[PDB]
Amino acid sequence: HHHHSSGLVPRGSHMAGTQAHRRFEYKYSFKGPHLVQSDGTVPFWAHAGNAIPSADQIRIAPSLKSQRGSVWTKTKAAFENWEVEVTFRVTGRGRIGADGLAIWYTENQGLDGPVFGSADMWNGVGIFFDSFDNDGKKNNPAIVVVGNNGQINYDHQNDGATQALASCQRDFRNKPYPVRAKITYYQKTLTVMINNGFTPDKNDYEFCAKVENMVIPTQGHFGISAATGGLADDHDVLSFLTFQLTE
Ligand SMILES: [Ca+2]
Ligand SMILES: [Ca+2]
Repeated sequence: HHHHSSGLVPRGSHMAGTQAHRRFEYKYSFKGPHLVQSDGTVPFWAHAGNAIPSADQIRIAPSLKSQRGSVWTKTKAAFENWEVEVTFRVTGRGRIGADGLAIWYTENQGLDGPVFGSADMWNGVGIFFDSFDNDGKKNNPAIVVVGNNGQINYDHQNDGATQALASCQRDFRNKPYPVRAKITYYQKTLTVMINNGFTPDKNDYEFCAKVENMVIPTQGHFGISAATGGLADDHDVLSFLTFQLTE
């Protein structure tokens, strides 16, 4: 509650459609155009690995083999209820690609590791956009919600199927328009909605998965990461927009 004050008039203008229940969290957000500052950094966010930010997007992991990249908020958020809207592209030659992209709310920053570019044994929630079918069950690309409390090693080989709280099968690769994921944590419920990028309409969201009465840490960083394997897609994020929800 209470409108954001630590912002310039150009940035106010820049984020106009976002400011105009829902309170825009400027300090936990990024977008183009001019996504990046004259010194190459994304204001309020740190990047690591192979991630390279530019004016229009952050290429988290480019289409080389065995790449890892991530981007994380510099500080933790402390929101009872929240909603992130993440806009991205996963592009590659051919109908099959690897490995995928992850959106995180975790207690620490997962700068580097083996889990879509970020740290294993995390404390909080990952939403995994897993493009490659490691278990051969012919059910990728898939979106899987994986909670963790610092104890679990992510089961890469089964596509996290044995550890997933919820999941849906959606092809988010090679789409005419950017793909969008909206992730909502509200009154103990985690919801994933996907805009699959067939349409110019940015609000054409379809239900994907839900976890009722989920627990997550009271404070955490938001993050996004990706990785490639033998096959390699470009994984690009165009914007990450955070909102704090009340009542
Ligand atoms: Ca996989
Ligand atoms: Ca699979």
